Amino acid sequence: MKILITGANGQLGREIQKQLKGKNVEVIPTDVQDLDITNVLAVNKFFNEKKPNVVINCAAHTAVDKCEEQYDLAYKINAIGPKNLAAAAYSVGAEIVQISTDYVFDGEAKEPITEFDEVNPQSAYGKTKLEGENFVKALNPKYYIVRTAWLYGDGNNFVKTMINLGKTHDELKVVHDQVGTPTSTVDLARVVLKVIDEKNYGTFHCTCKGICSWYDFAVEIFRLTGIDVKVTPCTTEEFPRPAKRPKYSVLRNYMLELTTGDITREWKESLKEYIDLLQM
Amino acid sequence: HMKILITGANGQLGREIQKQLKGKNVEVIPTDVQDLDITNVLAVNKFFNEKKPNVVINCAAHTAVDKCEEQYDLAYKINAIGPKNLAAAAYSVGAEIVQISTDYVFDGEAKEPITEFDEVNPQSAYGKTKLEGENFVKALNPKYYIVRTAWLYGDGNNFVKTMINLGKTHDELKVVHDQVGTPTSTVDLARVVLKVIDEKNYGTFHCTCKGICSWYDFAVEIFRLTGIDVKVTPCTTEEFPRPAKRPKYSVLRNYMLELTTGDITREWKESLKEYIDLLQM
Amino acid sequence: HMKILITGANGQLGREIQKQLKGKNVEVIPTDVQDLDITNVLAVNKFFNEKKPNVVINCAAHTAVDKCEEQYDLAYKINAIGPKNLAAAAYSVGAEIVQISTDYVFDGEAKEPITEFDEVNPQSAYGKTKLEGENFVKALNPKYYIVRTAWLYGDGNNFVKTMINLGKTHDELKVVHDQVGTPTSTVDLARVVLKVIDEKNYGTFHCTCKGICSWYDFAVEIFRLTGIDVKVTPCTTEEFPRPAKRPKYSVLRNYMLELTTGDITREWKESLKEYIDLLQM
Ligand SMILES: NC(=O)C1=CN([C@@H]2O[C@H](COP(=O)(O)OP(=O)(O)OC[C@H]3O[C@@H](n4cnc5c(N)ncnc54)[C@H](O)[C@@H]3O)[C@@H](O)[C@H]2O)C=CC1
Ligand SMILES: NC(=O)C1=CN([C@@H]2O[C@H](COP(=O)(O)OP(=O)(O)OC[C@H]3O[C@@H](n4cnc5c(N)ncnc54)[C@H](O)[C@@H]3O)[C@@H](O)[C@H]2O)C=CC1
Ligand SMILES: NC(=O)C1=CN([C@@H]2O[C@H](COP(=O)(O)OP(=O)(O)OC[C@H]3O[C@@H](n4cnc5c(N)ncnc54)[C@H](O)[C@@H]3O)[C@@H](O)[C@H]2O)C=CC1
Repeated sequence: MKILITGANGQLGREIQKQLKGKNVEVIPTDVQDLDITNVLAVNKFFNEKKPNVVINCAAHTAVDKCEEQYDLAYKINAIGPKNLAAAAYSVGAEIVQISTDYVFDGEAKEPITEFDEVNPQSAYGKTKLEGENFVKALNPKYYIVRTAWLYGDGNNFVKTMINLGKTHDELKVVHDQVGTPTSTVDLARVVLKVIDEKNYGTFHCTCKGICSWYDFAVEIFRLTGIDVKVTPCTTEEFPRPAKRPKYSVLRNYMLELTTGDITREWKESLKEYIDLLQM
Repeated sequence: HMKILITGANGQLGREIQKQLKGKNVEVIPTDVQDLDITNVLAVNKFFNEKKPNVVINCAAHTAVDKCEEQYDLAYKINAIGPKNLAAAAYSVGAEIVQISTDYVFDGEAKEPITEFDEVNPQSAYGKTKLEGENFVKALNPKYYIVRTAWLYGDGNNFVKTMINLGKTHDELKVVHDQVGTPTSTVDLARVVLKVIDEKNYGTFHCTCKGICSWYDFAVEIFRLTGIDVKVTPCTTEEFPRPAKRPKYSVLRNYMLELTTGDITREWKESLKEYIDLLQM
Repeated sequence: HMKILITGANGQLGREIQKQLKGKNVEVIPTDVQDLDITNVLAVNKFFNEKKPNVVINCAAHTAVDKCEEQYDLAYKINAIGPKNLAAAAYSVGAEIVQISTDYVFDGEAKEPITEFDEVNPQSAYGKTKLEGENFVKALNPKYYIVRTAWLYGDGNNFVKTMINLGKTHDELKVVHDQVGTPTSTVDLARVVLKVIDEKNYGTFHCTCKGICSWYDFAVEIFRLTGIDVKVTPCTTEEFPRPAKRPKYSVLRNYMLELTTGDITREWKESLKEYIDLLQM
């Protein structure tokens, strides 16, 4: 089995490579310098020559505020990229996994969101990622769309940010009026490889179990590291940004629950495992 | 030569399809839950990979409408995940899929016969879960047929048998007159399913019998045809409330059939008479 | 060699595609209704199974916009069922499908150039039936190209020829100035169609010429180019009412071209001048 990973140097790309080490698979990791997924001719040629069995697309323009000003570039990476990969995959009979986002929803939900709830993106990042999902489904029947959120792993992320700020500050203000679930790439990668394995095609939410605010997330980070910093809960209005962020983006892993099982862990368990890895 | 898997094959429609395929040049593989549980992805994949059917017709459903409201997870598993599993597994072996669906995808606020190009707006768990099943089938397999039906009777429990049993044990009955649709025989539905497969006339089709009436009118005609002496009284929906919202108006126009190879269904009274005659053998 | 079936091949675009494919290394099979009626499923299936094209380009449509309002069944057959039939028949033989569509899928209430990611909301029979055609094509064949165009002129009847004739027989004309879009030559549309096929750049594309004007501005430029002495007066839509709702604002941005392999269309006045020059040979 030949697996192409795009955006392979990112957080999730790295964790998938790691979980696939020693398995009976040939992994082809690419990032932008090896394969620019926005270029249709390049993508078609690559797939026709390499003939992967699966493509996992971890490439994205994830700077959320920058997407508002770089709408064209967001569409190219977040939407056209997936379109190109899905079709090129189809031409060689390959499956596609497309990683997506909780920003497809408007944030006005009051309870955990399922895969059957209606999308309504209020941001360029959300809109462009959604159009990426729509292309993937339209162009390749052998699709998996895996939506995630608040993702941390081998790369820049909120955990590393908090740690670095916390070491240089005596107090921090962190939003308490935005809720979701911190997710480790370890859990997301396990799920990605699980549905591939089962051929459990479709759209899946995949965040860790539980719920909290960014404030709660920060407090647990500092509890776990021992860093002495006073965190103060604040509101979204106090520190405004170019992109609209959802008040409530808790995803229910419903499709996993209804099929072969929600194997993700409680968010604090995954986070402890990650902090341990870092302090090593 | 042609190999046809039927899921939910012991149900009303499943039985009628088996019957209409007897003696045809096809290998039929009837399954119900104890042979193939369609909610189980691994079991479904393995079954398709080994049997390699050319067509799957999915007649399995969680049709207890009121019970779906209290069993939402189970309704999703049977009414949506099942179809998903069958559509993908079919796609993996190059098979076509027929997915039977429902008028409950609509909100019941229509004022004239509803076409396949009208907008869906399910107000029930049953309708919502059946709709998501349609969505999956189309997303996962380009060789699809979605056939929506309603008020279905045949070889199984149904309104006709219920009315007959009540009517024999009661001097009068109240039946809703403010809900309208069209009584449909599995005979007509099954002829249509097999017709579109035969033509490779892919897409979404409405398939109810011709004409229009209320459940009250349906009951009155049942008792006229059986000779059962029972006074039926028309009533309203508010008088006898249920857990699931039921459409006021769920008349489906068989527009895609009309626009393509012909609406071969019969007027509802004709199909019903043929059914009652079969019963009183 | 590559085999390209063209349906509606005698129409404006069908003729231009044939012309741009002359001398290329492709076998072109032009058909119009008398050779292949696309609304007939059995005929369409048989044709594809025998000819096995690699690509179908569908240029056939019921484009009489006002007449669609009174011929809704026929519009559905040609504008939706035809594409459905072609998309599925193509799929069965591994063929790609290009489906030509319309700015009438939008409601006309936009205030800036409309992209392929904007929401559809047809207010006419023509628009609604063409939209359903799009939906079928994408559902039934993953190797699809939907190319939306507007205000199209070429080798057939069109606004350019109409204006020229009226202008020769009239001293003044009233032309609507409150409906805006962009005049589009089949030369540019055909180049785009053949470009995306060549690239395997699947998806939905807008393809009108660059720029923006009203029908009034279009007329004024036509008469400037031909030298015809006629006074054109700008008017409103309310002054001269028609059965079909027309969009106030139907400027399509060719955004998918811009974001992918390039918007090769020309400025509308350049395309139009080339066309008028061809006409006055
Ligand atoms: N980061 C988060 O909190 C969330 C992430 N996601 C999604 O999860 C997935 C993984 O995110 P991370 O691993 O954190 O992303 P990351 O930002 O750590 O890495 C993304 C990779 O994509 C690459 N890329 C950019 N343009 C490319 C192109 N033209 N061709 C090929 N590669 C290109 C980047 O160079 C980078 O290596 C993405 O699809 C993202 O949208 C969704 C919701 C939240
Ligand atoms: N009966 C009616 O008035 C209406 C029926 N329909 C649709 O018509 C279709 C056929 O209806 P009927 O033949 O009357 O249904 P039925 O209730 O007579 O039979 C359905 C079958 O589903 C089977 N089933 C349940 N779970 C299963 C599983 N996990 N795996 C395999 N089989 C399973 C049952 O065992 C049963 O044999 C269904 O899709 C239903 O949604 C739609 C609207 C109304
Ligand atoms: N005319 C315009 O301003 C615009 C055109 N379009 C679209 O552009 C495309 C091309 O339009 P034109 O080239 O102007 O069309 P045209 O009207 O010049 O030619 C259309 C063709 O449809 C054929 N046709 C009708 N029924 C058929 C059937 N059953 N089977 C096979 N062929 C059949 C006709 O005989 C004719 O050759 C169409 O898809 C149309 O909807 C969209 C927006 C605007």
